[PDB]
Amino acid sequence: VKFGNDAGVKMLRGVNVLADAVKVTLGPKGRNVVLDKSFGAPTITKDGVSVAREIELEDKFENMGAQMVKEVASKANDAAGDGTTTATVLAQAIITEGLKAVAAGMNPMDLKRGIDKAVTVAVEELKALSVPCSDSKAIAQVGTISANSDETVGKLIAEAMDKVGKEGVITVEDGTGLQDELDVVEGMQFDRGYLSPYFINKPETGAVELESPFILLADKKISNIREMLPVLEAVAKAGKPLLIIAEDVEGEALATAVVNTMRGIVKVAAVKAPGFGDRRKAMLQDIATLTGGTVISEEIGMELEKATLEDLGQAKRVVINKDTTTIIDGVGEEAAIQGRVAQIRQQIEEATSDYDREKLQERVAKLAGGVAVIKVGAATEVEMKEKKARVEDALHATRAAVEEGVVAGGGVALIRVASKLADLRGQNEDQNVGIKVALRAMEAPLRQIVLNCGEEPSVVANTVKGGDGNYGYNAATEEYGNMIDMGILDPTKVTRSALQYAASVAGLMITTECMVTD
Amino acid sequence: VKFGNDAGVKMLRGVNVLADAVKVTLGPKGRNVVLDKSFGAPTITKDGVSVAREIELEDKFENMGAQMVKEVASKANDAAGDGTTTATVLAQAIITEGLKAVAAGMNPMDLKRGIDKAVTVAVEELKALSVPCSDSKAIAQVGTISANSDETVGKLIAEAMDKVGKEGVITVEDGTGLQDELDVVEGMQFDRGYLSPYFINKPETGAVELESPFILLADKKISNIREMLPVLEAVAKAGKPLLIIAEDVEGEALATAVVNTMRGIVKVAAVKAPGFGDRRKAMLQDIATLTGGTVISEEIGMELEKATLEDLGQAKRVVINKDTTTIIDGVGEEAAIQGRVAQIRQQIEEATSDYDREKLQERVAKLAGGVAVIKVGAATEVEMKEKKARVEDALHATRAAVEEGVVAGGGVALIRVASKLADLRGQNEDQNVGIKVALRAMEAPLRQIVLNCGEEPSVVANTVKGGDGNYGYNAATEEYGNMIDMGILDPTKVTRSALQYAASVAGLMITTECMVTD
Amino acid sequence: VKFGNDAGVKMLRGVNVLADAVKVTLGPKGRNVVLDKSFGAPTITKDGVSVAREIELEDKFENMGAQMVKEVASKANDAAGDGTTTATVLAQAIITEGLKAVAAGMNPMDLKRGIDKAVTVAVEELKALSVPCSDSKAIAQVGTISANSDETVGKLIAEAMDKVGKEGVITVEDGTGLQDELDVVEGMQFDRGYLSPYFINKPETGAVELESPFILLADKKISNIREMLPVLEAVAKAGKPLLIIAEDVEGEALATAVVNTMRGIVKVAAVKAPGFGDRRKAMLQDIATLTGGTVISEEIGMELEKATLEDLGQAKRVVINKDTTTIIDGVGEEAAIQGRVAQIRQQIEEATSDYDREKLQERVAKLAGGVAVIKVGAATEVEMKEKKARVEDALHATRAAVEEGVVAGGGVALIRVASKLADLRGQNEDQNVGIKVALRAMEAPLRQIVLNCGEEPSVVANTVKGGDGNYGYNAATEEYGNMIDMGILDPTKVTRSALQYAASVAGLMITTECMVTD
Amino acid sequence: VAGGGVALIRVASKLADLRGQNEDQNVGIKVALRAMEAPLRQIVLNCGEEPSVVANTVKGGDGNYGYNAATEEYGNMIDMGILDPTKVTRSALQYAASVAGLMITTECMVTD
Repeated sequence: VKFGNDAGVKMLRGVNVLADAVKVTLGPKGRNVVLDKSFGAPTITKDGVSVAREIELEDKFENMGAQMVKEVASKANDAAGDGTTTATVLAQAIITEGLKAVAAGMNPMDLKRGIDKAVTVAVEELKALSVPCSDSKAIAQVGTISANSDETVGKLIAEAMDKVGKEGVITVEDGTGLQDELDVVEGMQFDRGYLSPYFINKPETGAVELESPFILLADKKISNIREMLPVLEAVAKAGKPLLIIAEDVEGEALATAVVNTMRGIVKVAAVKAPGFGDRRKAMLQDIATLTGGTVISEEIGMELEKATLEDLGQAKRVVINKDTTTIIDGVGEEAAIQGRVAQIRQQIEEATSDYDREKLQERVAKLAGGVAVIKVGAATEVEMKEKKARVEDALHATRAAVEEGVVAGGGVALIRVASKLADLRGQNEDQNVGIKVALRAMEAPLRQIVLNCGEEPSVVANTVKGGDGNYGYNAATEEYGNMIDMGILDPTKVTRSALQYAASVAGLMITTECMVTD
Repeated sequence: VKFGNDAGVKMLRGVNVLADAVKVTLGPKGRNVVLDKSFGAPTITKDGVSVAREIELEDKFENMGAQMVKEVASKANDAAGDGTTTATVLAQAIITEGLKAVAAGMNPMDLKRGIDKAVTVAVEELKALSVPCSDSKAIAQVGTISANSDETVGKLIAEAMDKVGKEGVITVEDGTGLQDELDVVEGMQFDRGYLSPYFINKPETGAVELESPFILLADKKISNIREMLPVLEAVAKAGKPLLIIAEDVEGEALATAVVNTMRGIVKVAAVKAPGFGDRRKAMLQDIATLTGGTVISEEIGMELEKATLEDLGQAKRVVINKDTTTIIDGVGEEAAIQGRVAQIRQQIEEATSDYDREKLQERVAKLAGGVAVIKVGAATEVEMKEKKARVEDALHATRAAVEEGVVAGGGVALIRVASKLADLRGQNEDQNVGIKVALRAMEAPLRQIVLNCGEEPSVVANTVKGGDGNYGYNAATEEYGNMIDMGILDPTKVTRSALQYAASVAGLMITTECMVTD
Repeated sequence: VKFGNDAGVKMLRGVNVLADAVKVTLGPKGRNVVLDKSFGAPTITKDGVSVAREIELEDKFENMGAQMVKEVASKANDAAGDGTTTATVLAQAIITEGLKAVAAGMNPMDLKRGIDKAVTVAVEELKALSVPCSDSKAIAQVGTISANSDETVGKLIAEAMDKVGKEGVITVEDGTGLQDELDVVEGMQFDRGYLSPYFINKPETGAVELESPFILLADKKISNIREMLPVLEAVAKAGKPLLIIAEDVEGEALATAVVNTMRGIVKVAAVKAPGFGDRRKAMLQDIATLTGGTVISEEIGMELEKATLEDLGQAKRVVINKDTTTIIDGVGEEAAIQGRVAQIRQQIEEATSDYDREKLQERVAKLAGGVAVIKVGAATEVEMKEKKARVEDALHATRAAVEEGVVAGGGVALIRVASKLADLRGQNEDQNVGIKVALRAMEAPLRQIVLNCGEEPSVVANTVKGGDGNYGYNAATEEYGNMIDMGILDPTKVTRSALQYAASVAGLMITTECMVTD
Repeated sequence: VAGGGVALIRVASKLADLRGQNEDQNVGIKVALRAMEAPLRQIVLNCGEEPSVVANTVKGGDGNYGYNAATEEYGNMIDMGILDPTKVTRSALQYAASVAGLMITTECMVTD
């Protein structure tokens, strides 16, 4: 049990540890981090996440103060695809200068209230700075860059995206031959994480990517185983796977056982049904009709469961993880799966009025949309593997950018908008000195970036600062040019959910008064 | 968690340990190292690798800083056949004087950038200094020397190499009688390492050299166981082984268981299939036709696986290890194995155009090439064993030299080319003081070598330095003559992959900023 | 040698000691302080100065940080008559909350700049709140109260003050009989302190109050021784014373020687002559003509020286001290001393123009004004001594009040004006948070006062705060009435030089960066 | 010469491409140049503004143009009356490098 500042000196002591190590890889002249390992031969890396994943301090209080910056900043990548490292640098910036005021007496509730305001505005701003991304050429412009400028890749993402829309379930399946294959195949995909972390097939990633399973549906949930057982046985026979997808399976027994148981055997895956009430039920008979169903076992009354057985559904692959779950290849006689969509289509006709067409339009899109599977290609498995990596990566980036657009990268957007908010106020004083915290906070990424470069950070941040638009310092060549034009960018989503999470934790920490540990 | 220089004083403290002990055996007046052992009676050795294999320090940070120089410098021998010790001396040289600048403020990214440039050039240079090695007399000149000048041995390597080409799968099988036997026999050989380290039959080496096995193939992967178982048963019956050779077998269951388971018983091996897609598939039915196959089981649708058973393939011996895997004696009715090659031969005819003839020329070479087995000979098993050792050794050297040639040994090439680069520059200053690091770095091996001799190292390195060509100081007699003419040399590959790996680790270490350990 | 905050935690640690002990006597329910002494039997006191005089801490840095608040707050009483304790409470308030900002990053120069502004205004304010004090009844109203409401005393101060003006040299000579005597006698008085602290006859015071001396003057011064021686021787013768009054004798030788030487023886014174150039010279021949002079030997040319022676001047008494020196009874044949004034009077006539009449009007006022000696009276020497004490005291108070008037006491003026400055700003932000410091600083005396009472300080300071005029909380009876009407007051000079010195030290401390000690 | 610590950072920019007998000597030359930027960077630091931005600005603008820290404005330092004799700026640089010479080439220290 520790109170007030004495709690704060601990959260900070360990925040700087977490932040100082991961921020070290930030920038095009990012540095290496040597991470020892259980079975000899340290991994010399440069990936922000990986480094933080390995950060637990000896002190309880500091471990607490750091494990917080780690679960929230985690939610950055998780939703945007990127942002963990940046979220750790920004969380570090707000907490540091934010806690310093707290100690001078400023109302923590007010410091946070202002710290929260400059954000709602900043977001409004970087959204104004964004350059949309609709056209095939757009998706392509952004695709290539993320592929480190592999002209090919953009071209794939534009086809995938075209074959089944900008907001579709595109997949990155590894290769079989040289060429490079692409094909729109039967599938579903939804927001339901694996019931256990360990489910990782294995892967881890973080995905239970199972090959040829049996999806069981049951309404518910589942738881245980026995019853359932048977379934397983169946698955065983062979186929183986096994797959359990039922109501909160739971576981007790179954888951746890389954887871543990587982380892061995078977594978397984589961997973759970999506939504609830009649919703999760129908979607289960949908997923059912998709994967072969029969089953709904559971359913319721009717129932169935165982018774129816055995029955079930099959599917070629599933790729679960916390947050999502992708049914890659249905087996339901297409036509059958067709009559489902059409049935709903008609239902809409008899869907009276008020909103139920939303779900009746949203739930047909999954059946009547399918997956769009990409089969990367090359010559050597070696050469084949890096491309897969590259693609899988870039596809994520494009889905991000497609939504909220693309802001000036290199850490320019944040220091571009936080200058437009130079004369922003709140309910009172403490709140303005809170607002002023978050602005100087947003200058954190660049100053780091340029620091890894070796040039002095107050001169670039000073220059980049006073020159409206996406004008910035391309640290990759160390030249002050139009950042978007020089192709040095990143989606708006990531720069947003970077700033959004940085100030979330930081809010919770400044207004914390007591810490209980063993 | 340690940062900056405080991380550097640790990596260095333990690099010097690793380097100082192994570099002690360097030179024709190399010294002994007494290595204690688990079950009494210390091994008094003089082999660079063996000594380093036994180097782990009490301090975590230093252990990290040393285990790095050990996994990369490992890749020297691994690819070139030699270079570990030299890579440890050179890695020590670059890291030492490279880190010293870092501390004076020089941009690490730039120190490394220059440190990387003087290399791309040096390689261009020692490749110009090389004396090719095609003719039987050549292979012989180099063969003998590596056999410590056993006129016989060269003569074997030239026959082996002639019987099935300079780039063929030659083998060093132990003897049966006095004479000395040689015979081109049915076989394959490829770049696929054993799925587990422990696979070492046982051886170780580091090779699972199995006698009379059954190779199972399967597409795938595988894973577981149961379914497967048966196968184983067968193987047982016886044969035984058992042998599993399938897609990433894974483982859961198967592987682981197977591985553990284984031881016891048976053996097984595995091991895994080579390449991917239709590639790994065909090669599996090839290897199949080679070893008897039938199998592809797995395959786817167809497937087978277982148924166828049981079926399988047989083979007299396999000699797996990380990186490679040698099928020494097929059993497929030769003629059958013949119709395979011819089939592919014809396929090429219907192979449209664009590159697929490459693999269709590369994949026939393995079937239609066979192994070339050498049966060393002598009188006493004692006398018989040393020759085997000697040969097995020299055959490696010749395969090396055959490719990139043979540069002046005795540590002359490196100090011969790094003098031609006396007026080499980069993007900026820090980069030149980085370039100057790598040049004085390349004078490391000799200065050591001569030091073990007992004469002063600044006088020989000064002399050898200012006298173009392969002129050097033959430390074996301590006379300054034409090093290539005095027969004191080593392949270009090894001197290259010695310098290439020395600066790889050293790059990663200078630009490292944080170290995380328990 | 200590830097920054580490210097600040020390100045503060010892400021709180000094302040916390003396502020303990503040209020009509002030507490006792037990001060041990060299020769047994601790003095149980309640006088702010006396307590502080005995405050030196074990730590050098803190002793420094406290000895500062002691020499400046000393200048309060010294010029106003009162203010040391208040100056210590206020200096404590500004330094405490002033240093806290410094640590949060606020510009110290700016914190002080605002901290200095709210003062220039406050003074403007409490000067508006003052009720003048001219009439005999006024001087009387204020005289009595300071005599703890001894109706007699006021009546004396009004006579003294009338006999030779509000700004005259009144003296508090001890008694001879019962009655009570008063008489305007030959004298001078001026701003020249004793050349050595030790000069203290024884016373111490701190006054060398000599009985029947010889004042020597020589130009112147013185130285040585020788030459011267013678013267011585013368013275021786016786016257023785022996008395030396020459140019910086121374011483070588013378012174030383013377011273040483012374012781033983014678016485011586011285003491020294006043002013300079022809000024100090003339005044010496004046003082000369006053005390008998003859001498100026021384013167121248012329021258013278021685031458012238043997000759000299005589005088009944002198009362020297740092800052002043009072010639109580001349001996120059009055008429002689008359012809001096008249001579100057005429000189003015031939005094051309431009300012020299100022001194010619100011220097005749001392000769042609004389002293106004008060001979306190009673029955028992005991009863006689306390009155002397009481008078000597009250006479000081009246001379204070006569000048800048009388503000609402009880700590109301400060919290009355610092509320009128609720919407006062400066060059920037840091300066306003500096201004806000000094305002909440001015609420320090009362909150203490009421605290000694035992009632809660945020409720009275809250009430007294929101009710314009001299309305306050008469803590002597704990009732909220018109403070001036309830007779609970104190001169404007003291409340001013309390606030003026509190922020002087506090300015110097906030902008201090280094402390050097042994 | 231009005061405010401008002269030193004004001339040490004109010597940006100055060399000697060898390398070590240039990295010695480069020491003394970045050395001459010491007074200002301090001065501005006491002010509270960032020292790499003013030294960067004052640096790239020929003449007695500088940053009058007394009002924090970048104007002609001699014209703004913020100066100091050449003798002092000279014997400041002359003595700074005298001791510094003696210390760098010192190898042993004997004391009680």
